[PDB]
Amino acid sequence: DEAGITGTWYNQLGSTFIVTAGADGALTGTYESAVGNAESRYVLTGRYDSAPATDGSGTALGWTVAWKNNYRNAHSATTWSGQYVGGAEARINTQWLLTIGTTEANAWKSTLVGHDTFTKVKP
Amino acid sequence: DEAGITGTWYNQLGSTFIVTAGADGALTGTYESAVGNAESRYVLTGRYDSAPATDGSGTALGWTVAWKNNYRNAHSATTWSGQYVGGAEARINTQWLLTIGTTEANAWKSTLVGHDTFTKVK
Amino acid sequence: DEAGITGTWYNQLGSTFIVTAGADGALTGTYESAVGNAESRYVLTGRYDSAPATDGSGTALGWTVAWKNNYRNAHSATTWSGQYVGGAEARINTQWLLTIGTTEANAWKSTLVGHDTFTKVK
Amino acid sequence: DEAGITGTWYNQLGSTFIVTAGADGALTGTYESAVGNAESRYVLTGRYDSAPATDGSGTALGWTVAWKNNYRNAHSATTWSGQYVGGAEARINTQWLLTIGTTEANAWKSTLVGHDTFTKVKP
Repeated sequence: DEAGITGTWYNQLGSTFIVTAGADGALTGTYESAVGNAESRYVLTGRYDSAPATDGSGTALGWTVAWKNNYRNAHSATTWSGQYVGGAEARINTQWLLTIGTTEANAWKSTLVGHDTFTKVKP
Repeated sequence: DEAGITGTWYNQLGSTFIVTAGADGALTGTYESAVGNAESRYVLTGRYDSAPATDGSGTALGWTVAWKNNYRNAHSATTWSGQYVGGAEARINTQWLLTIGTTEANAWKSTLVGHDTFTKVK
Repeated sequence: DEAGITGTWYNQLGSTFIVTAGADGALTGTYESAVGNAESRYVLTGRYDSAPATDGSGTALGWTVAWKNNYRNAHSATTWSGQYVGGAEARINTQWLLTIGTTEANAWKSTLVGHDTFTKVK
Repeated sequence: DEAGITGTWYNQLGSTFIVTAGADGALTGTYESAVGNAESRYVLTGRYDSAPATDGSGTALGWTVAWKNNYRNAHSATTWSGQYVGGAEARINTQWLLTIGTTEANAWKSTLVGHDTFTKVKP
């Protein structure tokens, strides 16, 4: 699913995820958030299962964005963990954790959790 | 804190995280898991904030391991999201998500959540 | 929102959530899951914000089911944390944590995470 | 485990959880948070597995606090999901979700995630 995963994806917020899957399990590309303390594109890197099960299971993957580029530094990072489901209406279904750099005193409110669904159609 | 993050880290479960932090915000390295359908080292990649706040805040970072190597394939991937906190007893405090490739029917039970704390001494 | 929350709700999986919101902030009722190791209705209890904000914000709430009843015991419990959003197509949008009783050795794989959206129809 | 769970628990933050485990699987009591937009005690309700496994497994449980009492209203709720481990140093190991009421546009940033360990002794 290297070619299936490679492409331009959008989530339900209208964020843009441009990714290349390599033969070796690498994900590389750019992420542009339509919300939050974010402007323009950010580097992403991650991993996917390059030899997945043949039983109709999805392809396990994940990636990270640290929210620093030449325009903005939000002192935060998001990881997405999910699976690619090919076929009719290909979608990447994810859960994510967004951690913000905090003091020790504030560490209890440092991490947001959510869920993003990506498809190749911009909504 | 490129130097602060670069090196060898251990979690509460006896897993080993070996990481280099690049100047550009890259993380790259290897993870060895002491539990689950894992054996030997796995490639990790991630990102960190290479210019953090200067108010005592931690440094945000994250990484991914897909649980495939030359020996095993667990058809799953973990992401760690967290922050590095420097000082005499340096720590990386994380939460993680572990997704297993599932059918659409079983997707509701595809993702585990937990927390790992990494220190520079076991 | 006592009135808007009280009633029968359905999620995307086919599960049924039957709840009463008290004036005091209580949620009480029964949950019927369409998946997993579950049969018939389970007791649920939770709390909601009985005096929400009036700026168009949702109403925070949460509840717990322990997966024991007179048919099954799956030795597990789920909590849903979310918000009620009123209007034409009312919705309760939630994330959930499902913990299974484990030995200390298996506690890293004790907790699933997911998300459920509940509507008044389906 | 009714006797084991019933009582006062303290987390790493110094918050105080006072709970009664009913014979039927009910949890009722009060929560006082040492952090956040919290003052004094708040009602909690939850459930636990009242017929657990006898293989050395923990006892699954969960509870909810809505952060409104007579004194304050933070327009939020937390749920804790976890398990009770009995013994001389008994523990409740939890993960929690804290949801704040938001507009639909800000719903992506409505939910914090964390972990609390509760013991019988002040930390």
